[PDB]
Amino acid sequence: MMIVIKTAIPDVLILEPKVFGDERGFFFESYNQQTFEELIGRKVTFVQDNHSKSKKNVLRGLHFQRGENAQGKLVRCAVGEVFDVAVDIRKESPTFGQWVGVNLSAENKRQLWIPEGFAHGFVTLSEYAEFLYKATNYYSPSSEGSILWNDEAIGIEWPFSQLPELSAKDAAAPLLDQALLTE
Amino acid sequence: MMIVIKTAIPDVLILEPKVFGDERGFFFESYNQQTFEELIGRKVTFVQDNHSKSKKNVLRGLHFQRGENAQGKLVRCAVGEVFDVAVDIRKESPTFGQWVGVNLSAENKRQLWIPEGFAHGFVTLSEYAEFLYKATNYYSPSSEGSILWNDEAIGIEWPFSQLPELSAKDAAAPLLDQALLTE
Repeated sequence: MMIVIKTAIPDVLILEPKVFGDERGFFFESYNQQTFEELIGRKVTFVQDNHSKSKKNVLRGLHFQRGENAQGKLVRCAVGEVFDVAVDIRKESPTFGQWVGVNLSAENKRQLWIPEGFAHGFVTLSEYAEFLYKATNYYSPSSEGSILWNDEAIGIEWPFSQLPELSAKDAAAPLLDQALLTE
Repeated sequence: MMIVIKTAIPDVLILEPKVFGDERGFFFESYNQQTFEELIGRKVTFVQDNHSKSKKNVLRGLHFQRGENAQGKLVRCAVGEVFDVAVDIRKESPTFGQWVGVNLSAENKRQLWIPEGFAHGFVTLSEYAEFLYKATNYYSPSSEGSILWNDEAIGIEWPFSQLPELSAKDAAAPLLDQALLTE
């Protein structure tokens, strides 16, 4: 079964499959369309599944897509562990600029549902981590959007002390205010 | 580029996604609705994702669902390696009783598309293997059917050298001529 836990930000949900641990190994339903729509309360279609691998300390993110390319993301960690983050970037939201951080691992099986209107990011905590994520809309480069990981306005408390290994693109990400200029 | 390979049985396809990166840092699209639909030529919706873990030699299978609960399955291996099998069980099909076997591993990133009308099964080749599934219809206990792994009429050539480990339920599966292929 799956336990659904709300986070400090209402629309962001943690899903936790409680799994067997049998003799052959285990087996669980990681996603179920009818169930998920009933949980969220509205129709939701995932059109794209992605799978990525990263080394310890690689931080990916604070990504989002604008307007009609806005993507809802249901993510989890197939291998290792990451510290996942969701930032509410809806200017009209009571929780705008607020963030939620959750540890997702192959062991705990947690998932994080991040609706459209949020930016996402995560850091690899284990030697390597394999991240899976489903999206409500296709990734389209022309729509990309990013926010610097250590932006003070948001003030995420990242579990690490070292500087994260960032991609050239994420290291050059603008601060919250700039980032949302035309949004 | 992304490669789609046809097997000896027409409707069964092997998919090998476009991977960006190394053995130590990558990213790929494991499913894309519009692309898949164009490939298959008809509309297809996956309503359920499954995730399993199995020890070496655990063989799961020769499962299918009857009539309206018939499922199409897109499967891949996120961890380790398995030998995956699809058996055509459409009584009116020119390839009825025929099978296709493909090695799917975390490394090769191959996926097998198994349409409605086929039974499915696989054996774990690595110490452990984590298998991921996407189905076009929900599991249905009433509609489920199974076929014994070593059924002679089908005659699958299982790669393993050792006896497989089966769940009580699969060890008790009937032989093809006894399977309830239709509702």
